[PDB]
Amino acid sequence: SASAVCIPIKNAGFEEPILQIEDDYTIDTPPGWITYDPGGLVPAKRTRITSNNGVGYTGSNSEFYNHKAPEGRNVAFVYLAQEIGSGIAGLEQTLDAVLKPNTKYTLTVDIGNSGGSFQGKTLDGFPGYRIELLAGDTVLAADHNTLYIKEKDFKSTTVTFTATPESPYLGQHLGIRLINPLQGKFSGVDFDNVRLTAEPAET
Amino acid sequence: SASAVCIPIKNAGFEEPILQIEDDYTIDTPPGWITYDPGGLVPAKRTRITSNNGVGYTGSNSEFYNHKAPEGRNVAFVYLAQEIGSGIAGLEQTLDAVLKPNTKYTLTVDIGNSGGSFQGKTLDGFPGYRIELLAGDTVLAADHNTLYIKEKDFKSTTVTFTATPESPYLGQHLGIRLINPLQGKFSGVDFDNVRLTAEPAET
Ligand SMILES: [Ca+2]
Ligand SMILES: [Ca+2]
Ligand SMILES: [Ca+2]
Ligand SMILES: [Ca+2]
Repeated sequence: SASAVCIPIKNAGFEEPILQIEDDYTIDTPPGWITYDPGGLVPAKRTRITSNNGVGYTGSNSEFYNHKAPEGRNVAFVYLAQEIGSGIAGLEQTLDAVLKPNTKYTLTVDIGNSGGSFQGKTLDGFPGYRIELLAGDTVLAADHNTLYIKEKDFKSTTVTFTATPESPYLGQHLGIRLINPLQGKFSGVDFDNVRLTAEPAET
Repeated sequence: SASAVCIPIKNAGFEEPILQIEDDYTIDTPPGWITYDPGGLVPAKRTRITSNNGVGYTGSNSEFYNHKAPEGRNVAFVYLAQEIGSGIAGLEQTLDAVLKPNTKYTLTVDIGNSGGSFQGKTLDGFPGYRIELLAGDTVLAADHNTLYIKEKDFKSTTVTFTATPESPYLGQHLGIRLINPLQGKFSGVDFDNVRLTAEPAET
């Protein structure tokens, strides 16, 4: 951890684009990230009532969380309007760094369970979450909904992965997926503070 | 964890059938479990060199592990002969228990990275592992290859899951999957000591 190094990630805290009004949010894919929608659940033209993703201002007076964003003023969100078990969707980003042998990777991200209500619709419930670390288009490691996150709360999850010399994915581009697996309603989940460190692998 | 109860699992330590010779093994789906092969990588007629699974005696004089099986004398194993990325396969078991609200489930299983060599073929390498907790046919929680297990070693992994009263899977039968995701060679991974506890969810 003392010799840990950070792997560069674009818009890691979803601080772009800048917002100012409490509870304000966009419905466009946050800059630096791309929408992960293998089942085409996110419409070409998005509206506030369709499946969508974006950044949301989360200050100390947020209606959805007891505290402000874990990092900065913004958190990213992924909302799916389809029925439970209809599929999965989220944010994804390919990194410049490649997988190196004898290296332990530590991927940490804060998961938010929005609570309260919006326009008469309750935010009670949670669709779960899944964090993935990739090499190429292969999922090296993932944590699927193991954390318990209370409503209006944010919780840190950690995904580790050690690349050995026998790995077949050495030299492939690293990647990160923030997924909403749609396993419950209200089907919205927030993320923030994406961090990816690398260090010498365990002896 | 003091008021935690265990959920019944058949042949949880793969202690049946009984074996007596060091490193001896079977190639039949361990009793109490069923083979998980959605892509059909396991041929109907199994042989010692085809993709297979079964139980293997792992004592204190094993040629493939530094220590004895984490529990009892046997361990389960899942071998895939196919090339890396051809698919996943493993062991699955539906439990009599059903998902209950306000309950935190703890699924623990020891994962083995067999090492050494046999007939000039190295055991070096690991195909990774995935532990899943289910309700019906839905994966509620899972740990995908986040643990670093040295060769000839066993390491325990934990998958937690909290069911809220808002869960849409309440009353569905619990399930467990031990998966070989074929993300490396030697593509053999062992499992042992499957435990599933239940306790009142945190407040
Ligand atoms: Ca932020
Ligand atoms: Ca919620
Ligand atoms: Ca055993
Ligand atoms: Ca090995």
